[PDB]
Amino acid sequence: RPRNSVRVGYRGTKFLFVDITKHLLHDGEKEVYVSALGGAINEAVSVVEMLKDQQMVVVKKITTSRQVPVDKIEIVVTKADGFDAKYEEQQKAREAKRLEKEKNEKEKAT
Amino acid sequence: PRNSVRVGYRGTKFLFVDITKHLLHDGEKEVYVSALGGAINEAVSVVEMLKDQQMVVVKKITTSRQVGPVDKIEIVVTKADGFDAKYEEQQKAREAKR
Amino acid sequence: RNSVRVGYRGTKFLFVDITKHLLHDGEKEVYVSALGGAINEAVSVVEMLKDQQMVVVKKITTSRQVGPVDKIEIVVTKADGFDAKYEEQQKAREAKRLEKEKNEKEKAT
Amino acid sequence: DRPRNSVRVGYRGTKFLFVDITKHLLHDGEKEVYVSALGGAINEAVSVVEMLKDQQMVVVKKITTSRQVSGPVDKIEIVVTKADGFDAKYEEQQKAREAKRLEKEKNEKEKATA
Repeated sequence: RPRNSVRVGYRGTKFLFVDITKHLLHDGEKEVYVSALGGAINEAVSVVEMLKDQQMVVVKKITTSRQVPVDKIEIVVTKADGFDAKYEEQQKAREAKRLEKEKNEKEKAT
Repeated sequence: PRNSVRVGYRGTKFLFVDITKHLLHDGEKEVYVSALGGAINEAVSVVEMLKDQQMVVVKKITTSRQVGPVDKIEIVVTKADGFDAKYEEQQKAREAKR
Repeated sequence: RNSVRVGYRGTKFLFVDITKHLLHDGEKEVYVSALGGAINEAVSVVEMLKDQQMVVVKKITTSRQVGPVDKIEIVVTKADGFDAKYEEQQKAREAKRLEKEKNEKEKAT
Repeated sequence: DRPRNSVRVGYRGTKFLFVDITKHLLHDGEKEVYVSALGGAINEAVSVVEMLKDQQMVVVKKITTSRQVSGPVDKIEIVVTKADGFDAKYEEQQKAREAKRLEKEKNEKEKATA
């Protein structure tokens, strides 16, 4: 299973696969292959629609297939315009809240 | 079990595969197979069944989202080569059995 | 015209009709069950039967089989006045089948 | 708009989060938790309860279905209570979550001072 292939399934959440896809595009991957089998095909669409709602990715290709019956979808997404700028502002905002929670937790303990 | 009703999608995929075949046979150059939310899976399997029967080829697949959000898939299928010959053979076998 | 929208409306009606026929055809209780993503439609099938005042829910259980597959099982029995309401639907379904048959022959023009 | 002991399973959260919320609410005094969902999320509410049943944490006290307006919207509601040995199995899960939190904090401060 390649690094740029995210398998959407029940051993995870839609929020986790969105985060993994964002991290893979930010961490060198030019394109991410978002795939799912059978009843999870809709959930793979929800993962990509969330990335599109956040204006982070653009869909490059969608294919359906049947593998060894089990049906399969595969959506290939690449970085959208302003991905780096919108990912780093979200990282800055997530660290600001992670430190403020730590600082107030330490202060509450003292 | 006579008193057990199993609710499922098997009779739904066969109906929509049949509907799609009839529209292609009745003049339509392309059929837009779409579904919302949890029905996206059945729409994909409906197209895979049509591809398995060598009836259609996928020309385009798009996804969209409307306002819980509602996700939508849209698969555009066209006639494959030898559709008429396989549609007439499927009709002959269904009329023979009826 | 060239757009096929795949959905569950009609499939819920088939199982609503099947459940009604099985209760009318001797069965005291019908077990309405479904797996995974069809659990929602199985619940809607029973809610449709409840609005028609045809069944009453006797028991609902959930279970898990080997990803894992979840299962619901709703046991419905006849409601009071089911026979009186089923006979009015059968009579009305026959009035329409004779009308469609007579219309088919009258369309010989 | 809902009571404290009512968990609404939906798209604003994961099944893992609703399982944890239900466990936390039962451990923090609540005698019963109402696990409910609407329409296409009804199956996901069933998976949340089945996960709690696999962990032998809850027992199902009641399941009801109903219909409300938005077309009509169908709803499931599962009432769960503590199973026997819930406290002993929840305390082992709490103990296991602190062990991993202290192992990560101790290791990440060790790595920062190498």
